[PDB]
Amino acid sequence: ERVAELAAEAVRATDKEEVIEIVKELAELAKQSTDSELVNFIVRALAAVAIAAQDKELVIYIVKILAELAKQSTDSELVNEIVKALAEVAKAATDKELVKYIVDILLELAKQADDATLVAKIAEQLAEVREEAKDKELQERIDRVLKKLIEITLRALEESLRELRRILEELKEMLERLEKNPDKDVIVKVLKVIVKAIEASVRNQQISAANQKALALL
Amino acid sequence: ERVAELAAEAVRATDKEEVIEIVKELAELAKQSTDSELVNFIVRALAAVAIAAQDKELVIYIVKILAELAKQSTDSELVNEIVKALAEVAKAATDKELVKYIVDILLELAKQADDATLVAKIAEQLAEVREEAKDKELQERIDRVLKKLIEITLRALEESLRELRRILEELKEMLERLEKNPDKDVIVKVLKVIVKAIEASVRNQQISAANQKALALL
Amino acid sequence: ERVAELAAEAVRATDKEEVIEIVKELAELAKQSTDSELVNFIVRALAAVAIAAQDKELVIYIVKILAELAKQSTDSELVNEIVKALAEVAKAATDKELVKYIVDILLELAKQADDATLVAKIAEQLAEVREEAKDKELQERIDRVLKKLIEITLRALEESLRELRRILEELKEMLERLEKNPDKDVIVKVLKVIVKAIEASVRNQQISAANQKALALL
Repeated sequence: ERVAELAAEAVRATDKEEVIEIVKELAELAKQSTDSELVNFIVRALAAVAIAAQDKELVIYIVKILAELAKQSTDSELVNEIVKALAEVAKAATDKELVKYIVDILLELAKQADDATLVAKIAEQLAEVREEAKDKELQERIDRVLKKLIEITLRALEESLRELRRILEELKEMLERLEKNPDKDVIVKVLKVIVKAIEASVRNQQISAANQKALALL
Repeated sequence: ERVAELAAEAVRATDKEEVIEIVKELAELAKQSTDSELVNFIVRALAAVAIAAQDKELVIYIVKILAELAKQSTDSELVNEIVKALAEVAKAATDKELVKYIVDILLELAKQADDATLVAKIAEQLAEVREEAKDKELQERIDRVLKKLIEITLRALEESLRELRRILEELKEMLERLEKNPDKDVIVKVLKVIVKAIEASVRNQQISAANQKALALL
Repeated sequence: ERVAELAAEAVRATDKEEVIEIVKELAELAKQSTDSELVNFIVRALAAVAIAAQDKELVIYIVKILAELAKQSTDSELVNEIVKALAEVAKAATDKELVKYIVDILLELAKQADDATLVAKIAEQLAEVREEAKDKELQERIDRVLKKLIEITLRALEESLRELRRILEELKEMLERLEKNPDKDVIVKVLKVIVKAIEASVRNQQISAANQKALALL
């Protein structure tokens, strides 16, 4: 495909202006494209271009593009692979300020993400960066961001409990209606609220587990 | 009101004997008073008296009074505001031994508190003290108390699980009764136990989340 | 009994060859024995023999035997007491390499154990060893194993959530069957799945709590 040929042109890497032209329309092709498999191949190729080559302006522009794809995307599987791409670029970086900018980008991605499971995966990639990072001050900056991500999952767990106590209260009031009249219609109504309580409880335990994972990564 | 006029007399702070007379009947007015809003204004005013002025005997007596109000109180919202008052007095303290006594008081408040959510809020105020405390040995004493509070929430989470497994067993035995006879009365009985299981599960997840918060504060 | 007389022969401890003969058939008596109370007395006596006496070959053989009993045993209460026996031998050890071998054995016991609650108890005994161990490098090895045990409970919590989301989906599809026909038979079928969802939720909260305990032990 044209995307496959455009990836072959990036292998040459003759000039920075050439690469900038490629990564431009590679981002435009990734935008407004439904196939996530295609976007994932574009994401891995763009990350390889940023991992290789030189110039921070090229790497920053690739990082900005990858972040933009994650902001627009509603697929957590694609945003995760983008986060993994940003983590791999930071691991193979010779400038502390470059990884500082990438980590702060991943921090902003987690603030926007509604899924607490995604904040846990961002915290895992940030923990993997810190393991191989060496050099303190940089690692201490990672731990500061990791503690910010744990604060995100904590607030998300608080909202999930409040939603769980509210549905629980509706369940106690719907059970209050059942005591007065033991009709069939009141039973299936309590059954619906019980299912809604189970679903809200499962969601709360998923966000609870994502918080515990972020705690272990610290 | 007389409480408002008594707070104005404390603004003068001419003599320690004057202040002791004020904080005495301010504590007596707070005791046997139903309005928590009034007690909260008394608590904030007493904390401002302890934050200002001098002499540890005055501050210790104010701390003892605030602790006594929290022991008697059954309102977690009021006990929390009292804990926040004890934390603010400790943050603006020039004697390490004074904050050591205040922290050990907050530790004793958490041991008495039945609510694991309150132990988490006490751990948050203790964590806020340690952040601005500086000077090691003091911070290491805070972390020792913080680990004691985590042990409190762990034991509370164990009791909640045992209560959850017991209700679960009643649910499995009540479901065992339903298989024999699928009557209406046996259905609404299982429905009652399911609601009791949901309620016990929600309580267990609240105490679980309070434990995770105490873990993050460490 | 012969086991009680064999324990009396170990009190003498005249020769290493004598003790090796005793601990041999003490292990053979413990194997293929249904009474756990008897095995527990054999386990405590063998641990006292390893805690006392000398020679690592004797202690290693006793440790191997205790580990073998835990691998075969399906009783978590017995495996726990065996883990406590391995922890007590390591606490009263004058060779760092001996406790390193015992800790790595306890690590292998936790990998085999299906119960996440048992991995939490192994982590508690490993935490107790580190508290009294002194000498860094050894403690850092304990923390590395403790972080491995937390990874075990995390993966166990992930499997429990996936099992919980699957049963939840069956619950949502069984509730989908109830909307079409509000028969009695479809109600008791949803009631069965609700009970299975409650049971799976309780199991997930037990493994969740075991993970939080391992986090606090770190």
